[PDB]
This record gives sequence, C-alpha cells and structure tokens, in this order.
Amino acid sequence: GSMADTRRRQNHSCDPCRKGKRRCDAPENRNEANENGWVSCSNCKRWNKDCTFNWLSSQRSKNSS
Ligand SMILES: [Zn+2]
Ligand SMILES: [Zn+2]
Repeated sequence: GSMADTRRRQNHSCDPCRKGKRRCDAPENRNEANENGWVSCSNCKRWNKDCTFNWLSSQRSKNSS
C-alpha cells in the first residue's frame, strides 16, 4: 500500500486491451469463461483481435508465445 504498490495484476483485461488501456469482460479466469459460455472480450470480438492471457503467462515465468 505505502511501500509495495504497482499496477499490473489488477487489470484483468486480455492481452490486447491491457496494452491499449482497455478494460474488458475477460476476468481472471477467461479460460473458465470460455467453458462457462464466454469466449473473447468485447474488444477482441469487436475489432477481431486475439483474446489471450499471455500477459498472465509471462508473469511468474517468461512464457513464450
Ligand atoms: Zn480485452
Ligand atoms: Zn480480448
């Protein structure tokens, strides 16, 4: 709060939106979202981008694409 503070994980928006400062429906479980019925955030579906949580992948470990 006072010492430790950063903005990265609070953003749930998928790869393309978080980059473009866009907040989407894509939760922290967009994968499970697909299972539930979701598939891609309105941004990806609107601009026909690519809904992915690569940002999430390269966090703890620099996961490649
Ligand atoms: Zn998005
Ligand atoms: Zn998306």
